[PDB]
Amino acid sequence: FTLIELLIVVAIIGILAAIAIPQFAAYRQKAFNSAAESDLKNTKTNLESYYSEHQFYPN
Amino acid sequence: FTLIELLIVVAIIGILAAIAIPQFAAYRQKAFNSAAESDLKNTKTNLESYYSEHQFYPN
Repeated sequence: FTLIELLIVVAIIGILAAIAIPQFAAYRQKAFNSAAESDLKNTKTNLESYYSEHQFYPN
Repeated sequence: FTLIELLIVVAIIGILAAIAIPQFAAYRQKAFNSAAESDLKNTKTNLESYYSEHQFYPN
């Protein structure tokens, strides 16, 4: 209710809004690379599964 | 009730009415800038929220 208090509130809000958030692009790239890894491993397993019914890999 | 007293009253009124009030343009500009800051932060949060339902930012 005092013009000093509101100015201090504005200053503290400006201080708090400048917090450095963590990097997110690399964080998501981690998940993307893990997805690629899992896909490759599952593809290897599926290919070796196919090599059981017949005696040759695809093509 | 004396012409001297009324003149002194006028002098004191003139003295008191000349008080330098604080600057207000900058005071309001502080709130405007804080509003801009909060809007930007909320926009960042909303964009990262959108990036959850789908896998791309708007446009």
